[PDB]
Amino acid sequence: HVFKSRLQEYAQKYKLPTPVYEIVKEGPSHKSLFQSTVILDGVRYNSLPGFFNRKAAEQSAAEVALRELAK
RNA sequence: CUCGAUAACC
RNA sequence: GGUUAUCGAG
Repeated sequence: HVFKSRLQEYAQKYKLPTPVYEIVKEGPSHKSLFQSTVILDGVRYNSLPGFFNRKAAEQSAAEVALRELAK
């Protein structure tokens, strides 16, 4: 519920462009499923897939992003 | 608010 | 033509 921003903030602290998000929507329009990939510093990071709304997609990808940034 | 579905029933 | 309910989206 808070990664999307931690990263946005990383973008500031390092001048970098604001995170581009990418939604893979797929399934019955009601049982829609989402996967996401952030592309910060033109670098792709994949969310764990099958989220039920867009945001939980983005968050998974942000939460992932930051996982590799601590490194 | 609008648009995209699905189940159900008359 | 409806209706009740249920979900996602800008």
